[PDB]
Amino acid sequence: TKPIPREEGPMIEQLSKMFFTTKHRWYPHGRYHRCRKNLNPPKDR
RNA sequence: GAAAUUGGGCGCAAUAGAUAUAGUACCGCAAGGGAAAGAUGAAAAAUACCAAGCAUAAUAUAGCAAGGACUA
Ligand SMILES: [Mg+2]
Ligand SMILES: [Mg+2]
Ligand SMILES: [Mg+2]
Repeated sequence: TKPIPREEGPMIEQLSKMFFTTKHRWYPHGRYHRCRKNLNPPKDR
């Protein structure tokens, strides 16, 4: 063990590069898709 | 295909029922063809919720548009 040590375009590129994903999931989506979403989904465990 | 002979409504109710509110409007030189549509209430001397289409609310990679799903 080691001891404990003590704008839309550029913002979407910055998030892509930060979280190692592509750009597409940072663009929004329309109302038809925002309102189909279940905001009170079933929980378990 | 003979003859003798024998002896009111388990209706329609405005695309229905009349073409019919009218043989008018309209069309045709003419004969002739030929429509559509209305809905308050006792009194007008009392002025809701439902088709398609839209709007509230445009859109986000991929595709008979869904289905299996899924925390989404
Ligand atoms: Mg008639
Ligand atoms: Mg509708
Ligand atoms: Mg696919």
